[PDB]
Amino acid sequence: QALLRQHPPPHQEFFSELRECAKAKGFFIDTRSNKTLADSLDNANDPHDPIVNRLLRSMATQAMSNALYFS
RNA sequence: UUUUUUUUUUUUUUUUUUUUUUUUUUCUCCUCUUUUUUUUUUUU
Repeated sequence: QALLRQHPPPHQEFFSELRECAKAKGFFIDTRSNKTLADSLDNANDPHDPIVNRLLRSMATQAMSNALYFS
């Protein structure tokens, strides 16, 4: 008896096009664990432009799952 | 030195009654365009 709030893990297909655009300028990423997701993200810092990180994490933010309650 | 007579304003009053807003038409009718639909997160 309580009410908790989950974010069940994602699946590859919202990452697929992400990788596509990731596979266009340089960066290699992989999708196996939120640890290595966040690590292989936060390093990639394109030198001569600022938008890249925002934009990439924003397509990343178009990927994932939902947060809903359950007993 | 000029007398006498020729009516006038219809009579009547001491009759019963048990309903009810309105009211009566007008036909079938091509909604144009990046999408699957995004989604955690924190500050109200």
